[PDB]
Amino acid sequence: VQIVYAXKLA
Amino acid sequence: VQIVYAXKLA
Amino acid sequence: VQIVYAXKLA
Amino acid sequence: VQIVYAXKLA
Repeated sequence: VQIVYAXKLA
Repeated sequence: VQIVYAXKLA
Repeated sequence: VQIVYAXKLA
Repeated sequence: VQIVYAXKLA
C-alpha cells in the first residue's frame, strides 16, 4: 500500500 | 497532515 | 482509526 | 518507521 503522511509498505 | 493509506489528521 | 507513524482519524 | 492504521516502512 502507498503511504503518505509529507513518505510503499503493498 | 494529509493521510493516504487507498483515506486529514493537520 | 488509530494512526501511528513516532502521531485518531475513526 | 512503525505504521499502525488496525498494519514497518524504518
